[PDB]
Amino acid sequence: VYVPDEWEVAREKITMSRELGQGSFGMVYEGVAKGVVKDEPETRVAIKTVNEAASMRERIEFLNEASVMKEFNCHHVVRLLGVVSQGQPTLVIMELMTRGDLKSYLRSLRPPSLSKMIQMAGEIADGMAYLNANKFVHRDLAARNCMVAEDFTVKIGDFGMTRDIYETDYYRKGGKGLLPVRWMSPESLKDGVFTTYSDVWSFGVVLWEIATLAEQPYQGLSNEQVLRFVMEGGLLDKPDNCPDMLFELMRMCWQYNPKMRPSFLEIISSIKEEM
Ligand SMILES: CC1(C)C(=O)N(c2ccc(S(=O)(=O)C(F)(F)F)cc2)C(=O)N1Cc1ccnc2[nH]ccc12
Ligand code: NI
Ligand SMILES: [Zn+2]
Repeated sequence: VYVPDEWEVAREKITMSRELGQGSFGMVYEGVAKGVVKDEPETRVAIKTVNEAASMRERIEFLNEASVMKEFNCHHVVRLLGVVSQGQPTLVIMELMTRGDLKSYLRSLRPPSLSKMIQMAGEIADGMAYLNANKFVHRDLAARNCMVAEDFTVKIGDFGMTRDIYETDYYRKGGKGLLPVRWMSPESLKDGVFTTYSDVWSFGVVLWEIATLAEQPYQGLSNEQVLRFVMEGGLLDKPDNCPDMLFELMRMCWQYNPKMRPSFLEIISSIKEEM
């Protein structure tokens, strides 16, 4: 089961406003929470819900997925603030990222400086180095799962695979689970091997998204064509107008042998040696 703890928040302290989109287990909303941040009477929050229909099994899956976040203390990972495990619906509340997901934000820009692009890259790498140091492999790192604050700071999040807006980013390979095949490493595509090294592959696709303002990777290829192209050692082209430094960083992340890719710590160092 799930054992309630000091992260429990009384439900009456939480107010919902408009919806943010369909999560893995239910609708996600924007809202306000009383008594969750020190020196702060009201806090704007994201509220993740479980469908009333969902099984007690799936409720416990949702809670135990949020319990991973209790261990986190990184300002580049979206922060847990509370859990509502008592009564229906089951909620978890987090810090609200007012500008939404990075894919949406990049689409909205449709000429960033190397400076702004490398700053975002470094913010993402900060949160991914932290997660990978805490034995967390994200498996769906992509601009659509990065989140943008009021101040334009980027943080790692996860909105799951079920939002209608990003239906084209997922393939039900063999009719089974949805897979983000255009962001997946060769070894993830071939053998279902997901590692810190496959997160670094996906990071290189996020850099390509930054540099294209979130074009579709491998536009023109079907999902089956992407599988073959990437597993046979094919790569995304250098984006139009791409700075040398950003494309070089992408190429490092796309080494076919996962042991040849930089770690996120090495990415942060090489971004700090430009600054
Ligand atoms: C769906 C929801 C609320 C959520 O649950 N998460 C989430 C955050 C962190 C993790 S985590 O395990 O720490 C990580 F990052 F994967 F390592 C998991 C899920 C989100 O990002 N979300 C979107 C979201 C959050 C805040 N403000 C927003 N504004 C617009 C969407 C939005
Ligand atoms: Ni920072
Ligand atoms: Zn399940």
